[PDB]
Amino acid sequence: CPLMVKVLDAVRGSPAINVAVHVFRKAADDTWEPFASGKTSESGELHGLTTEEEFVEGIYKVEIDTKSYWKALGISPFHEHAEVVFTANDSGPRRYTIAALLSPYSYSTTAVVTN
Amino acid sequence: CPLMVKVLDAVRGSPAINVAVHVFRKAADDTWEPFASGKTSESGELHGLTTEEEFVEGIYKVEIDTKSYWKALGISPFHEHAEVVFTANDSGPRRYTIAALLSPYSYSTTAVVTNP
Amino acid sequence: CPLMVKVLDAVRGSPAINVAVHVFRKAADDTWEPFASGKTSESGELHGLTTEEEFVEGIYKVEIDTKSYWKALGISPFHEHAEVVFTANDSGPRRYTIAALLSPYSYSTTAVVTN
Amino acid sequence: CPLMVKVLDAVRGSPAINVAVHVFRKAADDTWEPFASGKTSESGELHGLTTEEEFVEGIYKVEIDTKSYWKALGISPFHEHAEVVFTANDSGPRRYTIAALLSPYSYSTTAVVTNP
Repeated sequence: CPLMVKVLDAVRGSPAINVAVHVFRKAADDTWEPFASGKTSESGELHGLTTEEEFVEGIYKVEIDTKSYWKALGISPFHEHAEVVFTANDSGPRRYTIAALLSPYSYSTTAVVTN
Repeated sequence: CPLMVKVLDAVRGSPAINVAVHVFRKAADDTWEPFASGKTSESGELHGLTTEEEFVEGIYKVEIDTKSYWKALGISPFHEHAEVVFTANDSGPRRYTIAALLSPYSYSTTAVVTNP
Repeated sequence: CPLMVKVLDAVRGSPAINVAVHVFRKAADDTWEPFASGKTSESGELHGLTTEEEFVEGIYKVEIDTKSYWKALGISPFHEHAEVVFTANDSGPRRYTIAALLSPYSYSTTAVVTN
Repeated sequence: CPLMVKVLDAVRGSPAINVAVHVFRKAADDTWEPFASGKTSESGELHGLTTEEEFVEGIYKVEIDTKSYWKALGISPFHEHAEVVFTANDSGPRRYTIAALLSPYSYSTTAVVTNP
């Protein structure tokens, strides 16, 4: 589990369930190439995105499809998606958790990088 | 200018208007003494809380009444009020802006501190 | 586990470890009375604060001693503590997690209330 | 006035000054076309990005170069840049303020949208 994503809903105070998440890796020609994807669980978590073998150093983008989440709940959103762009560095610790807290016109994100 | 409060609404994408804000100062007997209060303008801002002379050093609590705000908007909130507790002016006068961003089950607050 | 607290550090991207947390309940004379307390674990979590028996409806305050956390790391903080004040309502779901994300001059908090 | 960006620093309690901001607009071929760019002032604000005439409807991305900011300050950051993607002006012109609050391993962004 080198990479995990956790998504929370600030309107209802709950995990954000069945949210699509796409991860991309920056290629040498500076295009974004698909890397991993999935949908959040009942707990707002998405596990099993990648393996240690596949998750090499580089620049990654995590796109969380927030507009589809809100629209389906009957709530008008502002963003198309939430995006988190970061460099994976082997020097530091080994497990990355990208967390996002969603509101219709705002979001917060953090990374927790542990060993 | 010594103390400003600015409140935004993350559900509607707007200033949070007519929000009640109370400021307290910790007294020597460790109780919270009322200091100043006001309600936010149409821009989500509250100025005129205090003057430099009245705003002495100590421990201040800024209580923003988020629950009344969300109830007026027709939305069920979790928190009773967002609170921000800080020591002010302990190395001389500063200008403080306390900003809050509100959602029904969450808030985010920051401070900008400047030296006149 | 009706009440859990989780604290994260936005400067280092890590759990906030050994942070003191005090919980109070509003008494009938509108004073705050001590209810529970503890220190966050290596994972930034504080479990076992209360039992279902003790955690009745009412107004609660969670005080997280952030100033002591930062000062010990050699980083100058703004707040005395982070405070979260909320009503526990039996109507809604049964487990409350209060999460806080700390920075030296800012913090974010959310509640996740699940069944 | 149609597009403003405002950036704050949660480590120092200050505006984030001289932060580079790039705006892109999604083209018909689904690539991101440069639209406007600037750097934040001493108040953490960036105005003058566009005019009402130039700011047509579509999908915009506001990329705030947080990594250069933290590196200048001497602090190790996680993110490459904070990104905010949104559809603008699809029901006529609006005024958008995009605010971001930065920490080394986290950021929080909101929007205030007003109808002139």
